Amino acid sequence: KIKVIKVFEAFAGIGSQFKALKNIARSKNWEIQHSGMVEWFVDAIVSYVAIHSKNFNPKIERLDRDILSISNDSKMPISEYGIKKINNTIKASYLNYAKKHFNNLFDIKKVNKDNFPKNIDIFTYSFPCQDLSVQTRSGLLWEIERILEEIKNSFSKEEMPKYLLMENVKNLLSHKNKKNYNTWLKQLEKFGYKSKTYLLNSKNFDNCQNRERVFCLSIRDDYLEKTGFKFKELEKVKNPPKKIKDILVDSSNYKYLNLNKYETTTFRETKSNIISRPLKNYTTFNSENYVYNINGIGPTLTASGANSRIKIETQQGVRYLTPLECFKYMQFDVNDFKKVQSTNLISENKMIYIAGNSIPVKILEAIFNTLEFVNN
DNA sequence: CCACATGCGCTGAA
DNA sequence: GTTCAGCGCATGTG
Ligand SMILES: C[S@@+](CC[C@H](N)C(=O)[O-])C[C@H]1O[C@@H](n2cnc3c(N)ncnc32)[C@H](O)[C@@H]1O
Ligand code: NA
Repeated sequence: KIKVIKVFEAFAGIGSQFKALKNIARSKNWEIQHSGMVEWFVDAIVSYVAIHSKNFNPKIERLDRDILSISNDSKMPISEYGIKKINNTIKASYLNYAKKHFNNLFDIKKVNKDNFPKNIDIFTYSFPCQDLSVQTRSGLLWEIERILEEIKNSFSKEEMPKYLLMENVKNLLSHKNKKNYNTWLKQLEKFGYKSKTYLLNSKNFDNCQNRERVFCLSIRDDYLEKTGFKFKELEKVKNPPKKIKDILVDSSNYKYLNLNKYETTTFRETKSNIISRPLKNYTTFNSENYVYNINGIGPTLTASGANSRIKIETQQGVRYLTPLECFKYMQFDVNDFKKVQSTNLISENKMIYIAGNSIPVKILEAIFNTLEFVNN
């Protein structure tokens, strides 16, 4: 009766998709398997392996000779020199493990019908809004489209991914992007998929974070007919509220910010349940100038900048949300954070960067809970 | 025009 | 090349 769910995570990061599936697997009678993944960012790969591996023992290794397209900052490729610096280190063993055990193909431009796994149950992905335009698609989405085009011609219909799931930022549905987004949906139709777009806020899925994200869930149209799957109305879901205080970790050795030079005001709560107050003459950057009340929800955690530096008011003073608390804020577990910390390879700021790039795990749990698979 | 809200950001000096 | 402190406006609603 157990159903093996083969998942392929494009732009996998630390694997919020895989985590959500593992979290619900027992309740669905599923066994989750790594079909493959695509992630080039060294710190994300290391962290993914730390979080998701079982019985991996890191050791000094030569980097596999075809691991050539990777990135230390997530944006730009590492040089020949930088590859040399990873070669013959413990870090190399993480990258080798991701390749061998998780079938990480690293770079989407290197994925094609000759290495894209057949019979995928769930394919996850994303793309920046620029990719909708010429510079017709471009960039990462063009590669995803190329891959779907390629496998459409070489695979049987039944070998194509059963479900696709895109995550993206809210601005995907802006005036400038919405029509071109709709043409991507038309293209998915041409590839044989029926889709539904959801705009979901983490705060409605048992989280203390305001975070609005766009999801496009697609089902292969013959599999829709076979299963009798119907899309659920997830935008109407409103679970009980959670407050920032519910995730905070007690410590006697936090660093508190000296805000004595800055004038401030009372807290005010907005319609989004964010409770905040401004610091006057602090910076000229509006999003940096707020302190958040722990009895409401907080702002969207970003990878960098002002919203990666979330100031909260506590009895003990004003401080930033810690890297551990940021993992919790994205609905990863304390043990996931400890595994990443224990690598001794990822800085505190890099741990927040990877958390800020992820997806709140319980949103994905709710989406994946709606999927239907046949007993055959 | 206004008030208000809100952000998986970006980058150049060291 | 890295790192992060310093820095503002795009894109809305009402
Ligand atoms: C917003 S994040 C995704 C985080 C992920 N959803 C998670 O569960 O943590 C986007 C990711 O795409 C990755 N990426 C960017 N360009 C890539 C490429 N050419 N190949 C593979 N991954 C890429 C980045 O390194 C980054 O980790
Ligand atoms: Na080396």
